[PDB]
Amino acid sequence: GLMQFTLPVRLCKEIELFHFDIGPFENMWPGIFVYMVHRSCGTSCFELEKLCRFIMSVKKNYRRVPYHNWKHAVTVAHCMYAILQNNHTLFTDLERKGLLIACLCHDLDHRGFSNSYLQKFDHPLAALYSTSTMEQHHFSQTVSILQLEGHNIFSTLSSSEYEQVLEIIRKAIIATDLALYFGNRKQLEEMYQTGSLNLNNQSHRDRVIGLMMTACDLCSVTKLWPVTKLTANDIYAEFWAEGDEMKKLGIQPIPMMDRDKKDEVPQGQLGFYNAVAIPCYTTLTQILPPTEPLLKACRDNLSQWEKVIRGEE
Ligand SMILES: CN(C)C(=O)c1cnn(C)c1C(=O)Nc1ccn2cc(-c3cccc(F)c3)nc2n1
Ligand SMILES: [Mg+2]
Ligand SMILES: [Zn+2]
Repeated sequence: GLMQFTLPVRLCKEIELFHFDIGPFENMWPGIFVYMVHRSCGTSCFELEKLCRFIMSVKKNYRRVPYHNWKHAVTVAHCMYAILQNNHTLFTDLERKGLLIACLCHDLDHRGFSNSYLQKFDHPLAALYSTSTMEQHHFSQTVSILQLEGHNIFSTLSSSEYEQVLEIIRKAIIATDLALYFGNRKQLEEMYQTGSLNLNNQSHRDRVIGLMMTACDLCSVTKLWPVTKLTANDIYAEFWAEGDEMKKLGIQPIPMMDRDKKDEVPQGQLGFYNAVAIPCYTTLTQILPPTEPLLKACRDNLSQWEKVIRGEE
């Protein structure tokens, strides 16, 4: 009740900024998350003991992979916290409850492999879930952990509020399938440009929450350049391991997954910023103007990748 989390001064100030890095002290990440829920949602949103038990079982269900790990979960949750805190009045009580949880859970039990690799390998998950294979798994793992004894952080919601928050979580997690982002952003672009975008329309809110999820999930590209550049190393460590696994199935991998083509990374990121990242943060800033610092940081990083290509670093 009277028990607040507090962070050291530098973290207390910098955690409010979009470009905050959660740091290398793994043991501080649970407290950072609880801090964010308490300011985002309230000290009454969750029972502390259940929330702490939930966080620790979520952590145990992330694997020791280079990029899709517990540090990514907490990093994606912080980007959502910064969006929510910069857009105080736009979101419901249930949305603030659901979205930080959705971000912490969004890659539960990730193995470091794409949906395509699972399908090419003929993994059992690819027979259970024919599209958004890993994302349906992540939602399945979230419900599993919510059903463990002492882990129902939503216990005080009515039946219909509980059903609504699990549906916010399910859609938010499915929306992190990047295959779905291209069409979602295009529809949001048309709706904003023709002035049909309506935040009282639930299917429009679902789209805007979806785009928030892509924006949070890709948030490596919105950090300060030394963070962006070092995170890219972990991202490619996974891509290249998947490429090795493609070659063991007798399949030439795409260039981004082939370690033999490491020298073209700079030109690859450049393509990714122009095709995905810039469009994403551009359309998010049109809908939610106070997210502009994500777009500005993305543009700063694109210019750094252009500098790498020119041999200026
Ligand atoms: C930074 N960030 C978030 C990510 O990179 C990120 C996070 N998840 N996903 C899925 C991505 C993603 O799609 N990134 C990409 C996309 C296309 N690419 C093409 C190349 C490439 C091409 C030729 C040679 C070469 F070496 C690399 N590199 C790429 N990286
Ligand atoms: Mg994912
Ligand atoms: Zn993710």
